[PDB]
Amino acid sequence: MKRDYGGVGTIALRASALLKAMSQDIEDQRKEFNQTEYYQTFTRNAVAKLPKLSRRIVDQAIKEMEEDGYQFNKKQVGNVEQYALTIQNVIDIYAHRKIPKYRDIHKSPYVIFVVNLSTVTLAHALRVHQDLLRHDLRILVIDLDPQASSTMFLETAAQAMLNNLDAETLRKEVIRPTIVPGVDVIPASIDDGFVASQWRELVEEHLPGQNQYEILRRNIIDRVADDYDFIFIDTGPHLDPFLLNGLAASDLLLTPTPPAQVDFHSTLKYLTRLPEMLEQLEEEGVEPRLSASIGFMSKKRDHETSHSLAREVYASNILDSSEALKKARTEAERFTKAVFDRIEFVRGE
Amino acid sequence: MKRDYGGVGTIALRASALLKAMSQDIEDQRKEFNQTEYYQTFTRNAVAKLPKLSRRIVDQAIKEMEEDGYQFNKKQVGNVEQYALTIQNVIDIYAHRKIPKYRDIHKSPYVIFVVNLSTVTLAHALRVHQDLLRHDLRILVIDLDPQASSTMFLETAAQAMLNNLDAETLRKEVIRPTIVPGVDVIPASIDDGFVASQWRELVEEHLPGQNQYEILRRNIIDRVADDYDFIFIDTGPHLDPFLLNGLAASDLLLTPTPPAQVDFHSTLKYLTRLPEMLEQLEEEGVEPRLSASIGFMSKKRDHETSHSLAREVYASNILDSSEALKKARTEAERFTKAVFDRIEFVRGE
Ligand SMILES: [Mg+2]
Ligand SMILES: [Mg+2]
Repeated sequence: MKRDYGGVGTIALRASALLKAMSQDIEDQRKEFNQTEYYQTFTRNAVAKLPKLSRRIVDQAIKEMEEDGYQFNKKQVGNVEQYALTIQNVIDIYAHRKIPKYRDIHKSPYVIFVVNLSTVTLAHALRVHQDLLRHDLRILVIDLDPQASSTMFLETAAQAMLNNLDAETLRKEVIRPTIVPGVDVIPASIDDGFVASQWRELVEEHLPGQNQYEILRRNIIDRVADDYDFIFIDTGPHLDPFLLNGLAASDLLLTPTPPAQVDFHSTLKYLTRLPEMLEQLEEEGVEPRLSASIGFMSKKRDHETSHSLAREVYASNILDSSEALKKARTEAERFTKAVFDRIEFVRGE
Repeated sequence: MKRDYGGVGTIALRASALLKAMSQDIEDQRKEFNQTEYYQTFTRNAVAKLPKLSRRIVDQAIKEMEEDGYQFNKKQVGNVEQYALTIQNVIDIYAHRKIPKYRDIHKSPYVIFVVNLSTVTLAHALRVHQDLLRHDLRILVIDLDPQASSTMFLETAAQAMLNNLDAETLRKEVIRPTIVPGVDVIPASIDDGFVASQWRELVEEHLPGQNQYEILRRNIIDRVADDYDFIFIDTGPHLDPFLLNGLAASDLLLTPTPPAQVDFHSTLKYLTRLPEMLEQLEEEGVEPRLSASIGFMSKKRDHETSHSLAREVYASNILDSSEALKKARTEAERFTKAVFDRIEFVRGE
């Protein structure tokens, strides 16, 4: 309440009022998802081209499945009904053919910490990758950064951590569905800034006797453990309690390294500070779950020079990646399967 | 200390070691300052074209000044020594002509809070603006964000706030000089993240009896008060103690509003949250100094639509701005003098 500071309130009132001007913008979000174009159609020959399958596996499965009930997807082109198999169609075929799902080879939840200085987009990528469907992946993305991941949609992760909810509530009330059926998101908000700020205090008041850095693991990860193969944690750079919760609940650090000689140094400085961050956990008497790290490149002088530099710092934990649709989409795909293979590499080995 | 988490330490050690690969990059910073090109040369006719001056004012001052000692700057082109007046030359002329400096009309330190979601660049702009030299501005930029402003150079602001230093130490040890002689910077670091995190705690231990939100004002602003006309505060979005210190020590909120319909909403959400932030100060028993706000545009569908929207929310506190050198440089200049005029407008009125 004073004069023009009593006017910041004025701009605020008008800002929230124009935020209602937003329904006109929600339809713009679909303009961004229309570019994703994901309702891939699969011709029986393509499916037969997939891993562990063949023109004869597809046909036997299709016939067999068709017979006990199952109804595959079809399109009516011209006057003929061609088969257009969906991701679930292909996924069920692998199940009919009895190929083991990822959840049949690996004990529940592998947690990944993504270094922010894109994530849901990676999660979507891993789920719908041709040579990866056989795994039937279940991925959840936890948003502990007051901004981006919540973009993919039709109670924040911070709130849920404090509300101390049970698996049934998390499953049916907090965890929200993304545009891709296999990937789920627990959203973030600006308002998480206030929680991140008064964390320990709020912890002591609502979660008595619980360690302030085991709360991500305790109240979410562990309660949704049998539900997801991969769990990606998205946080800001700046934050520390929320950033520390991610470092204590994750198994693998995933560090994306920018080509710009400008950003390459930011990342380098960031990475140079993680040890001190782990020590704060150690001081609280909590063991970090970290057991593996991976770093890659993206995106002319800088790029070409940065890639050869990352090898120096990441050593054996470095990867590759990026005319536009044909070429790039492909380059991207190759990256995804690269990331998956590395996780598999560092995991059950 | 465990296994591959005991390997994050490994990457860190190698990262800091490649950060020494940096002297090779410091010379790259000048590649960015060589584009600024600031050692403007002034021909006597140009100077005569400036405000409150004329071919006869310049000549009388030059002659007069030259006579009692003063030595103006000159260049040796071909075989003739033309006059190339510097910013100080023009500044001293106005002083000889007895035109009042900004520090002669306004009581010391007007503090500005810049909303981050560029600052030093604005400070440099205001200082060296042709029609603004007559003011002989003294500007300081406080960095309370773990990143950007420190870019312009040849003890962080966070540390100085805790060290509780006196004006002589701040003047001669913490405040560093920018590339432009009139603008000074108090740098930030990644390490401010740890301080921002354990603020109240650290405050209570090192600054007993001092209010945790009056520390920016108390330990820096007030001790450098007679030294600067404008003081810009640069902070992150995320931070809260450091962000609250800025809101309690500033007179004017300067909000730059992005054209992208994507970012325009981020800003809108941000602005919609300032009131709650002021209340936290109110709760600590501290009165915010905020007394004026200003918002502008920058940078095709979004832009053209956003500008007409900003008028709706900012009302009377909105401004204008942005082939490339001629046209743009000009457009930029016009913006700067626009910003100055608005500050003057909201100030002594
Ligand atoms: Mg423990
Ligand atoms: Mg007070």
